[PDB]
Amino acid sequence: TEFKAGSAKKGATLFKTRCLQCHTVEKGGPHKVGPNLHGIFGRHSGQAEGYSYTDANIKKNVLWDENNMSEYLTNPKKYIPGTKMAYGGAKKEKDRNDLITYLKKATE
Amino acid sequence: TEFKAGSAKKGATLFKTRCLQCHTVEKGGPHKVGPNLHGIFGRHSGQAEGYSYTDANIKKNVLWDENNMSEYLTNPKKYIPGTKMAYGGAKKEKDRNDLITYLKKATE
Ligand code: HEC
Ligand code: HEC
Repeated sequence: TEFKAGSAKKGATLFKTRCLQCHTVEKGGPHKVGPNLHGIFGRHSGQAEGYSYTDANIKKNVLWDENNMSEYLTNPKKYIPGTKMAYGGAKKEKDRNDLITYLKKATE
Repeated sequence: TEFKAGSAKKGATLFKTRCLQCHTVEKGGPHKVGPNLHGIFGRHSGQAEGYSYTDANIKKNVLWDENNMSEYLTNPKKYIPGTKMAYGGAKKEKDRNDLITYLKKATE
């Protein structure tokens, strides 16, 4: 792609420290500040049911792939301006790889 | 995305007339001139097992999404130069939509 696989273990601790505060990755896990992410890849932005998204996320109609996900994670707000996800971004490529490796695997 | 849904019925006849000659979309369908495509989306180019791909397809490490698929279908050779898929391309956006709608659905 324009993405390479990292440590899913490493990625798993990146999440707790960075995503957990607003997210769940488990099938049957609840939405929180952020929506649960089970089954995110191959699915389009704004479709989890029971979640209240911004007009922003919906309209982007992002199709979430490992690659798409990397750019978003760099600067969500730049990528989807008007998004209410308050995360600054994963400046570091190695960080993101790890993370998407993590997601890739547990959102399944 | 940068892709919109079309007629899966229409798409199904585009395939027979344009893809069929070298492909199968069914789980348990055989590779032919081209590889069977069951489960193509979310999977990377060159991974069907038992298929002999060019050095080209492999190296691109394309992650196949509805979107990726559109660009490829326009001009495979431009997109993955050195690819041995002998198809000229689907110049027409509406044609491709239909097709990916079709694939989207039956490669599942
Ligand atoms: C709260 C402080 C958050 C943190 C930390 C992270 N995210 Fe988030 N995320 C949050 C919100 C409020 C939303 C909804 C956006 C909207 O505008 O409605 C999101 C959304 C996402 C998405 C898109 C959801 C979809 O389209 O289904 C993804 C892929 C996502 N969040 C992932 C994610 C990761 C991996 C995080 C840690 C790096 C992360 N977010 C942090 C809120 C919060
Ligand atoms: C024979 C004349 C073909 C026709 C008509 C179409 N395709 Fe094809 N396809 C063909 C070959 C020989 C290959 C392998 C490429 C290589 O370099 O090894 C392919 C490959 C594809 C792929 C990529 C396969 C993968 O990475 O798993 C896709 C997505 C694909 N073909 C789709 C496709 C469609 C939808 C077609 C009709 C428009 C089509 N191809 C025509 C051979 C032939």
